[PDB]
Amino acid sequence: GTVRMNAPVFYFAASFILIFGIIVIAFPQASGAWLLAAQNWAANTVGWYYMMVMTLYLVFVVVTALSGFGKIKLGADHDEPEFSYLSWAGMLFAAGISITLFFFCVSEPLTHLLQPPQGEGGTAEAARQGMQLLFLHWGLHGWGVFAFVGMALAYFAYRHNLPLALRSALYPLIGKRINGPIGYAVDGFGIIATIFGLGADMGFGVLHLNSGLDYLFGVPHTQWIQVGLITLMMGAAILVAIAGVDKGVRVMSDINMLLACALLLFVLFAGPTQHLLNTLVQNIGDYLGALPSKSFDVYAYNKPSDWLGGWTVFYWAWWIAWAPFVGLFIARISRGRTIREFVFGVLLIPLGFTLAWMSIFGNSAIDQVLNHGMAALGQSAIDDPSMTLYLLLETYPWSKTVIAVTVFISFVFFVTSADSGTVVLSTLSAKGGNPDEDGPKWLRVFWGVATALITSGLLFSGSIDALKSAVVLTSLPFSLILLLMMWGLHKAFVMESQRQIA
Amino acid sequence: GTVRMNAPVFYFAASFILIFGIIVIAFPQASGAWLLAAQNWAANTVGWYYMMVMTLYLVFVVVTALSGFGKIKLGADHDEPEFSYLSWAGMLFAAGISITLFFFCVSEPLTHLLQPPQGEGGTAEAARQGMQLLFLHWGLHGWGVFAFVGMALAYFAYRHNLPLALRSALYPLIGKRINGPIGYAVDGFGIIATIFGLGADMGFGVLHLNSGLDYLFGVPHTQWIQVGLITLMMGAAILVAIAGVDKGVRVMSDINMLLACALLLFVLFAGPTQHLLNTLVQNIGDYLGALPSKSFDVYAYNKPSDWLGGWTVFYWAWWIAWAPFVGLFIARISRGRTIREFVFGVLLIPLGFTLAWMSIFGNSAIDQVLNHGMAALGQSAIDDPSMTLYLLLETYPWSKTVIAVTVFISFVFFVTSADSGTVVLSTLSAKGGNPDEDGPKWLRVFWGVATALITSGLLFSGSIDALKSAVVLTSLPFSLILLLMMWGLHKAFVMESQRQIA
Amino acid sequence: GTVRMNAPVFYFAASFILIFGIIVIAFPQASGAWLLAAQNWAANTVGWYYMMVMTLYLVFVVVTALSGFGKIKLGADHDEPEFSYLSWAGMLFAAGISITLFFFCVSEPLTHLLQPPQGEGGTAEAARQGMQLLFLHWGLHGWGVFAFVGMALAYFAYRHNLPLALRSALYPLIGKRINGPIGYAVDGFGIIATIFGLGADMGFGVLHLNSGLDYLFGVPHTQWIQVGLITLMMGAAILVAIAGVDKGVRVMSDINMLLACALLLFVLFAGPTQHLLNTLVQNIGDYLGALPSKSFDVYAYNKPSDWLGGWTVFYWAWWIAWAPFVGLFIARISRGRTIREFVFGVLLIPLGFTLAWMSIFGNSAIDQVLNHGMAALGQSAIDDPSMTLYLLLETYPWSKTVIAVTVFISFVFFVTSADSGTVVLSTLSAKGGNPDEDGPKWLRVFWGVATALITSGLLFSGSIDALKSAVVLTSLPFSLILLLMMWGLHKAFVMESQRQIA
Ligand SMILES: C[N+](C)(C)CCO
Ligand SMILES: C[N+](C)(C)CCO
Ligand SMILES: C[N+](C)(C)CCO
Repeated sequence: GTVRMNAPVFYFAASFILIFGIIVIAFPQASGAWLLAAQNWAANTVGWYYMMVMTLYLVFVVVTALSGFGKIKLGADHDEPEFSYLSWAGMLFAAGISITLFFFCVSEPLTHLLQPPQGEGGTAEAARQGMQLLFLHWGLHGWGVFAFVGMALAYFAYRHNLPLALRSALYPLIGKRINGPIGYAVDGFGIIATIFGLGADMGFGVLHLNSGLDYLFGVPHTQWIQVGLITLMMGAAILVAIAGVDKGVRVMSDINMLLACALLLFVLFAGPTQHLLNTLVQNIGDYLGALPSKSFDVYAYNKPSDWLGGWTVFYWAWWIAWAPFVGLFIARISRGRTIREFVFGVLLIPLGFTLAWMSIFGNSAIDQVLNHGMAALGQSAIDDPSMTLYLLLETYPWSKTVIAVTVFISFVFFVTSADSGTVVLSTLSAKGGNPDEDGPKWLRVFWGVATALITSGLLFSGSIDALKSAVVLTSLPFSLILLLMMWGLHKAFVMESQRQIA
Repeated sequence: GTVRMNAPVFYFAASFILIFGIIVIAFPQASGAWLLAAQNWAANTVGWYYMMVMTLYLVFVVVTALSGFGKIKLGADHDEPEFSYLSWAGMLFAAGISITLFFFCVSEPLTHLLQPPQGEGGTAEAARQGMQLLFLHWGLHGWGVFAFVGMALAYFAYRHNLPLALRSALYPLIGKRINGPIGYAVDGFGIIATIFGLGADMGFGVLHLNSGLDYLFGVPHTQWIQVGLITLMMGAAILVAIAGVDKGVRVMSDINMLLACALLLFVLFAGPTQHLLNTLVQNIGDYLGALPSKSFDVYAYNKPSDWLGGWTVFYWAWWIAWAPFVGLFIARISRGRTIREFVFGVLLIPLGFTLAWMSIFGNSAIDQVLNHGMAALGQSAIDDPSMTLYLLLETYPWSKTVIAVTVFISFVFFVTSADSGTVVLSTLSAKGGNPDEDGPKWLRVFWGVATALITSGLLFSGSIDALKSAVVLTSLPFSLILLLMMWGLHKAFVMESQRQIA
Repeated sequence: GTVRMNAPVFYFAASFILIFGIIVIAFPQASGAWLLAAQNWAANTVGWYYMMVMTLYLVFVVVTALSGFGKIKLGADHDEPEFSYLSWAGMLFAAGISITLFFFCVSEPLTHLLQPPQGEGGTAEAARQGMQLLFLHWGLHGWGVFAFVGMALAYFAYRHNLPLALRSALYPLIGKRINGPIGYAVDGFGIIATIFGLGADMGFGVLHLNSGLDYLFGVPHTQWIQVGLITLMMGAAILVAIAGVDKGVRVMSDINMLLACALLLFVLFAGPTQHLLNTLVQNIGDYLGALPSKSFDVYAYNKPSDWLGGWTVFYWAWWIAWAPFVGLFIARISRGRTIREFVFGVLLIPLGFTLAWMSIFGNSAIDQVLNHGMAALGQSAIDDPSMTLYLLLETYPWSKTVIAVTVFISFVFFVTSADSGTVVLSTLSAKGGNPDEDGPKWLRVFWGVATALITSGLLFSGSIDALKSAVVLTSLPFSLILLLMMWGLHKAFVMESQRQIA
């Protein structure tokens, strides 16, 4: 009949989050020690497992699209797409990228130059290796799991007339038991990872936004200021989701996506243009040359440390935690397309903007720390990673206008990403109605207030190292579910191949 | 009618072996000098040729299986396989691996660390490079020639109704002349290589077995002890081949293959587990990253030496010499399968166990020579490579029980490999009867006593450097025959492509 | 009706060349400074663009031949080839290779050893890196653009019944407007690049030929001697083109192509044969291992210099400038073949001879500068690159006969390449008649005298650095036309794919 709540999933997913969020708020000092102890345990005990499973998804989705299965339509064999490609291409940006592109664009390459994982720092191979780790952390591996989840969700819904849910890919394995205890756990385990990923993103955004106001006006860094920042950021995203406007939203996304390109072009043409163009091509070459061996590097013959638990394993856990939300969002606007076209669009359209942004913005700061002798900019990336971007931007013409534009652009990016997150969260916990509409409207408020509570709890207990620990701990049970879904999809493809010739 | 002897092949193959084996036994001092002189000549004169031809086989078999020819059945287009995959897979282990997996697992990586082919020894890149040479010597190159010979033998026998012989792949080139002087030389040249490969394997096994008894009881290393060891090892394998039991044999193989995994798991869980898991993933990454360039490395710009004639060219000659026996064994249990399924089973099922064994066992010893300061273990790999495994195993709990189990497991491995070798040897020199049965039973005894004689002659004249020289010298005329067979197979595939469209 | 002149193309292409050629002859001192200033500007401003576009052509032609489009015939689906493969294979040599193979074979690897682009010179990694740059500069990248132009020209002429011209590949974009102002500029811009490439080749040939006569007889290096050398070289190639003989020409080509192999075998067997064979395999391995990363190397993190504008960007501009002449020559003898067969013949038949020549001749000189202490041979590659080959050849048996043979072979190579250039140049500026015949005979004389004038002007103003600058400056507007042609070909392939299933 009508849409409603799926109680076995809601209660399971909501009793974990609300119990975790109170222990961290009532005991901030005991929680920051245990989360710091678990982060060093994970890097040494389950570090190889993440590196092993992140490559399987990419190899699977590439081999599938290059083979003869890339001819299968994502609907019936005679229906057509519903969007202009232009409107398809632009809807991937709004959901994929967020405010954390401003937090890591300058301070992360300056950290790998002064403290490399192997070698001696401050030289010319440290820079070449740091701009390569930066391409690895934002490249094909991350966009390859989004495409996997999206393809698996669209295939079982538009060809087999099954619900749009994570458990439908287990149908070739257990049949009608996707409506029992086994299928409800798969759906409850996929909400916890999403909540923790969104919380980490929102916490990094609060930290980035608190420094711009300090630079411009003089607002202090206080615990009661961050509460108001969280309130503003989340109340501006709940009221856009419960208001039922999509024209103004998708029209405002595109405006922000043009201002982003204007800012990128200003930064490119107001600096060393030829140096930046040369380093762009150099970085592309280095990444493609070292890809097949950097996928398994764990620095096993060096002296033991905990570098891996804060940089690469964190990134693999973070992309896995964001996969359920972006996959179900891209599956809804891809009916009528073939597998090859879908995969090669998702892998290459949002990646070219991200890698260009990262290259230009990181090389602009490396060039000024190495060649112009600006050491207070590189020392800031270690003690205060939230102020490095403004220290770089204050060396440009009309510096107090570019910063005021950057603050606004960054706020709008976060709003247009959180607004789409709450809708998908309310859909993953509903049941019934038409298989093209979203869940009830009282669940968006609930799943927004829950994320606000989690973020508030995790920042006031350990800052940046607590978010990275919670994500790595909570993304573990969903990787095995992804492997099971891969098995089910492979088992469906063989019945496809037999049925086309028999 | 009935099976019988193929006299033109038997006399040609038996007059070379019996004449070679008496000269070495009657003149042990003059034979050890000439075999040592030939080993340094070969490494410099025909070293590039082996590296050039070993890559052709692998590229051929991979491109064939990835193309549209991978759809062709290895029988008629409507018959089905005869085995359970489980029993097909387990039968590849029994024939492929032997007792020499215990002789090289610990002492070879410890040799590449203290005496690298390029660089300075005892450091942390010497270990990373040695564990990469070890993966190259036991990886895809060796299992890629087995698959080539097996596919070529099954194709011409189950689709064109030709004999199961090495000369049938020359039919598209010379027609009915495979039953004349040209086809008999091709079959006689393939028995000599097999005999010398088996002799080298048996000699390394005698050396490995003589040290365990010294460690346990106190048996000396004497020339009259090795004669009794050879007698026991070969008399235990002739009586299993002339007795006509396959249930008890294939059932005892599987028992030994479970004890091997139990021993591997004990060694993994009784040591530094996390270090070993990390180094496993690191080794996989390093091998896959350096594969396309290490295929042609001959160290040509360095100072001249003879490193290549004892390590890499020896391994290429040894795999080529073992190809005729394993190919005809795997061709008999693969009727009804497609080319792609056969190739991707043979390349990946027996390789994962071998590479895991090598990685775990080599890293366990590198970790204890570098980090725990055990120099008498690394000095033993240079002066006495037969005692290094026991020196490593004596640092574990209950050390005198694990060694007594290892000795037994190693003896059973050799027996289940030699038993299958003699049957195929008696088949390669027979003619007539049904094309699913084996040759007469008086030829198994003959080809076993011949191998015993060759091994006895080669050990008492130069020990380990004489076996490596004889193999490299006697595997030269069979590589050209393999190239001719590749030409014939390519010429048959084009007549396949037309007939499917005309 | 009959063939005639295409005046809008002729006047456009002939007013640029004749105006450029007089300014350089009337002002030799002011022209050598501006051409030297432009060479350093280009290396820094448009260096990344050439590296970016040269890889697109290769990736396009490889992916096209490996896909299902490699089955399309280059004519009608039922006609057969017209040549014997033997006469097809041999006609690619005569047009592809020229006299500049003798100018760079010895002096270029000796320059990269003593002045590497990165590192320290005179050691054993400088040699390994120089023999790798030499393989990059004469390998797959250059032969991959020839195949692209040839395939694009044959496809639109033998399947769609369009003229054999460069503008026919713009038909899917603008239709009947290929016979107006847009199509005439595309054809006029393709003659200027060809003229400048031919001029550079002829200038290097004059320099190489002037030193052999100095060595043999004692002819000085004078400005009035080079005028006579140019007169002889070009008058011997106009009289072969206006005489109408192809049997004697294609028959004399094959004779020269046998003398070349005889000379290569003499040089291989009169020196260190085993060292040379080992280094050949080593070079193949190094090139294939470093190919996917050396395609984007611009040395961006090193100290700024102008190395790129004289070595790699010059080579990319030179191959692009030679593409229009060789593409239209190979398109005329390839009717009836499939795309895959054409591409894999062009990529692999002329490349194996070139890479073997380069390897043997460069390693013969590296081995004698490093190991035998011959420093006057390596100092000559810096101050006088035209005399290095004779200094190397004078250390062989019967040295005054090999040099007299080399001079003749080099002269005949240039003649058989220029003779075919003038015919294609007269065809690119004609219109009418049968689409299998060549243009009028008064245009061959014109386009030969024009090249002579350009060469005379560019050598008397800056020698070797002026040719390299003119080529890099004049090959810029044709790369964009090549991109447009790629777009048109892709747009035609999709109408192929739809029409085979509908
Ligand atoms: C926030 N992540 C980096 C995980 C994904 C961005 O789209
Ligand atoms: C003994 N070889 C290494 C040659 C083959 C093992 O299957
Ligand atoms: C002269 N180039 C090197 C440009 C081409 C030779 O065929």
